[PDB]
Amino acid sequence: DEITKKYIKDNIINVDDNIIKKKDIFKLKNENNEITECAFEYFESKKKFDDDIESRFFIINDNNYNENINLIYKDIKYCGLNIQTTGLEVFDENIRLIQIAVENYPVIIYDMFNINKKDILDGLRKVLENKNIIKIIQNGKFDAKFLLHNNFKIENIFDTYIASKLLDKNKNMYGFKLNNIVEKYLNVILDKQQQNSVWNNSLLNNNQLFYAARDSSCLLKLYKKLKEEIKKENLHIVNDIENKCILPICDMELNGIKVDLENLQKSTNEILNELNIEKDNLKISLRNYRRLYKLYSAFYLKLPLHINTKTNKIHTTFNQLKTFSGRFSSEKPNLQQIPRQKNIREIFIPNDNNIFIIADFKQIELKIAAEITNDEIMLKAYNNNIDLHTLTASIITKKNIPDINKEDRHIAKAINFGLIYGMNYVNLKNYANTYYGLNMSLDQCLYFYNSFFEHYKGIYKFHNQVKQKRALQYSTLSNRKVIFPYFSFTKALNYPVQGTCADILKLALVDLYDNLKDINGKIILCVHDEIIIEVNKKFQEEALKILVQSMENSASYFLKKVKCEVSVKIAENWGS
Ligand SMILES: [Cl-]
Ligand SMILES: [Cl-]
Ligand SMILES: [Cl-]
Ligand code: NA
Repeated sequence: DEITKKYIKDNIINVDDNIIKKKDIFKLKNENNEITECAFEYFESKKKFDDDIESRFFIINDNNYNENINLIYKDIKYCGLNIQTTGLEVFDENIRLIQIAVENYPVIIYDMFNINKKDILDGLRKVLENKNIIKIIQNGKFDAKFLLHNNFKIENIFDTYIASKLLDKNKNMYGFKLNNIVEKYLNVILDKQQQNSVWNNSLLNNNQLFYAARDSSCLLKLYKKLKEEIKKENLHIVNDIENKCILPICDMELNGIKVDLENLQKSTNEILNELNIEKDNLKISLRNYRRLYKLYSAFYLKLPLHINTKTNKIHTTFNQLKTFSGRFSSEKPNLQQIPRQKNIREIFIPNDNNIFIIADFKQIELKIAAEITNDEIMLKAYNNNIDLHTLTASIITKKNIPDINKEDRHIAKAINFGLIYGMNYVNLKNYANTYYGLNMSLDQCLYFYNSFFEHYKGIYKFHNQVKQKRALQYSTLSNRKVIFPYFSFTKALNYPVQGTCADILKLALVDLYDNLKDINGKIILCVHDEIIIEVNKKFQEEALKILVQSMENSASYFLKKVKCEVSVKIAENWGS
């Protein structure tokens, strides 16, 4: 009517007589401080908002497209970026809106359901691609994923969700949605009710648009506050790595990993025949039937649920900041819960004309411990390329390296992993006999304990410092920080080691993502201390080097007294 359909030409529904269209003249500045003016039609709320968040907006469609709007983008350095989608899955859903909030201007809202001329998005694509303009985003992985899948290029991101998560230091598992973050840092309550509104129509009501404008311009004010808190916490280095790691993570999720259905259904029939063999031949046997039962039901039966029927690809979900240590986690499916047996990981293959390159660190955790504790014997041994287990064997047995046998090294393995991570000699005994099948005595493990820390004086001093301080706040070599709810000696030792691994892998993915562009390399997976890339077979030897140096250079960034070792192989399946 005169009210509801008043702005139907702009594809807007006036739901409550609370929207006016206005036309004013806006000043436009460039790099040379020159001011040129333009007249723009924008929308505003009749009832003013009880805050200072920019709530006006331009809407861009085919009927009103004013090219001069792109002049707002001239010589800017940051902008709030948000999108509205019709759902959560980038493959099944569409981008309904794109919002860009430039400081001191009403938000520019691209009505994507009512745009069909490519010229309208030109100035948009430039802002996104411009590596010298910061795009402030909330949930950058989610938004970047949609933009990438819709053939939008983007670079330079500051994720307010990553900053808030890092500042929380794993003290809370909830409170990181836009609504929470804005209420905390700005004391403004956004109309979160609009998330459940209908975005699939070619028309939107005024309330949906005021929300799409305010949920994008608020990013400008969150960036200033969060940027300052990051700096005060000395979290810039980690926050920067995490922000740059968004794109490699999107790359992994968008590429997925191809599944060989032949071996899948085959192995399903095989383990199934072994299970039926158990039932028939029975009704050793228990452990066998149970193993095959979990293998079949918990894996062979669940996995097909995630296979893209049209591409035989799995598109897992990588969580950037949901583990205690900062390591990646995955879900739907959880890649680290997939069995390690070569019988099962052989099912994952590269695309045609491509091949996998798989790389691992050998002993990154133990080398990190040596650097953190600054233990002279360990650092010198690593630098002379002496094996750490052989080393400890020579200390325990007092033998020289030529007289050290395999049983000596096996015992030393248990001592190293047990004592480096904070066990006492009693726990060492149980740990050794349980996981290594050694049957050592308390008097022996007591000798191991005293001998270990008598020679590894750096570790002994570091461990004693941790016990005495009983501190709750710990940091990694990237200065990623955590605060414990209560003091645990073994967790205090483990966090800087595991958290530094996270830093190294995440920085390796960032360098790798840049180094692979020349050969259109694809980042596939990151689990534990390994990364998998997929490349055309002709760039095989070139990608082998890129992956190794991306991981070596990352470790070199954090470790100054010890050199990492990368084991790398070229494979046609994940089971190799
Ligand atoms: Cl600090
Ligand atoms: Cl930063
Ligand atoms: Cl290593
Ligand atoms: Na967002």
